[PDB]
Amino acid sequence: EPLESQYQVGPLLGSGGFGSVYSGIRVSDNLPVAIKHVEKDRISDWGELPNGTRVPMEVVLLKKVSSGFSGVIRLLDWFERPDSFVLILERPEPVQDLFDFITERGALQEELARSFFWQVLEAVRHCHNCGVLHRDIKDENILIDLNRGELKLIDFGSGALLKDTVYTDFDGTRVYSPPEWIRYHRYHGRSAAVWSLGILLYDMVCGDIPFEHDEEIIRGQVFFRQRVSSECQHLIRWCLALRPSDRPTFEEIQNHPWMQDVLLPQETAEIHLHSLS
Ligand SMILES: Nc1ncnc2c1ncn2[C@@H]1O[C@H](COP(=O)(O)OP(=O)(O)NP(=O)(O)O)[C@@H](O)[C@H]1O
Ligand SMILES: [Mg+2]
Ligand SMILES: [Mg+2]
Repeated sequence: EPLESQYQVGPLLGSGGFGSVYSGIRVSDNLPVAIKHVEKDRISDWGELPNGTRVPMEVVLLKKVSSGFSGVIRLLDWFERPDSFVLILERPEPVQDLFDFITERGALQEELARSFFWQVLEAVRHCHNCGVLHRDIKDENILIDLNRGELKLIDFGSGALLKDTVYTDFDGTRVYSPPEWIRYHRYHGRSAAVWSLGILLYDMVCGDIPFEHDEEIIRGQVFFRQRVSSECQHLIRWCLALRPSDRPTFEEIQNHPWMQDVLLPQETAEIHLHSLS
């Protein structure tokens, strides 16, 4: 019941920055899990569970997107301690985040970028469908179940309930924030999310982020350091339109020509992951 009597805590999974998520095992079925600890002091937003329970906005969002659609890691359970909250997330194995996968292999082939990007679109679409706005989409925040070839969205620590009115706060990755935020400190969930999706896509086909300085973000000019098809370039410039209203809707993104004939997760794994090449 306590916690330490249920899961067998393992090695720290972090490896790069703050945060404290260890590799756990669930005694009973020895199911692979991830124990993420969050200090109460460093908790900006708090939310009430369906039964009015003071809890971190992260636990609220996770439970709302938790169920079946494997697009996002599911919160299996949580615990509260005097100064922190412990979260038990499902942990795929083998696993590797998009960022390490990109650093290791560099720019991804378009076919593979199509399967991957598609999967996160489905996951983000799932989040909005449950009243959740991630706010921190980036290669670091997505995992790869290497056997199934399925990407899992993680870290809702900057998330927020999805609203149709403006947002005046943003505690996510700067370089992924839209020009609206940088220039006015205000944005709208869905269109900002599309902008981060634009950075991400570029990051997949170019091996790196397109912008680095507020100036570049505000100018919105996109230069390709790698051979990228015209279609993919068009989808990217489109998601990266300065004026929010000009960004494509999630439906337009998935109907976009470059987005057609996406591979299935298993096919993708079988072709781009399974092989030790
Ligand atoms: N379910 C999981 N399965 C496997 N690894 C995980 C899982 N959740 C988190 N990790 C690892 O733990 C790291 C931190 O996860 P994260 O959700 O981002 O917490 P954080 O406290 O917000 N740290 P950070 O965002 O880097 O400042 C990730 O980069 C992953 O390597
Ligand atoms: Mg993170
Ligand atoms: Mg976080």
